[PDB]
Amino acid sequence: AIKPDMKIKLRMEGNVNGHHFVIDGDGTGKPFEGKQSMDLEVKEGGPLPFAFDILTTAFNRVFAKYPDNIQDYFKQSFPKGYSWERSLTFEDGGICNARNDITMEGDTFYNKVRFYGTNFPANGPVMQKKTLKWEPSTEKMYVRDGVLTGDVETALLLEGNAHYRCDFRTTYKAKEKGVKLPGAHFVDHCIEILSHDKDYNKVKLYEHAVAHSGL
Repeated sequence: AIKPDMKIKLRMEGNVNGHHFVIDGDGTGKPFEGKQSMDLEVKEGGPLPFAFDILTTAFNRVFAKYPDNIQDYFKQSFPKGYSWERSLTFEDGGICNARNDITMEGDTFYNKVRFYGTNFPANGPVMQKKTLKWEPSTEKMYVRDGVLTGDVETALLLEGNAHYRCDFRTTYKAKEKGVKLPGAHFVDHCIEILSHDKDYNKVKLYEHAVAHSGL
């Protein structure tokens, strides 16, 4: 079902601290090499009054290099697809909930993304636009009551030699019953903004992800 080169189409709608926005994405990636890139454009609500970096992990673990010895739940979920739901808990009380329903039509993944954030302090680094990047991290995958779960403890680098910590928890669910759960494993990942315009209305994003067993 999955080709070595796949296209990505995306629409995100969301609200952070009351601020509504809509963002469209178009990109390409290489599922078996674990790489993807995309161009994002804010369509409504720009310029966004918060750090673009909080959104970027919401803009598909199909794009991850899986070795033969770990079951690849994401590639096995196609063609019908899968969905994920994520919580982002930041160290100052900011909270985000995000979801994506992912389908495949021909050579293109379609993404229906929703992103809601609240309780960010007005003086904090998200609403003041002080973030620089996400540090690379490792997602711990495991099964909790029959659902594939991924946990990450990571941080945003800020201006001023300071990190802003965030805990992620994602649950992942294939649309087809019967897709077998994997055993526990790790996914190393790195996400980067490659280019942007003045107020992050147009962003080029890249992500690289590799699954492994810790050795």
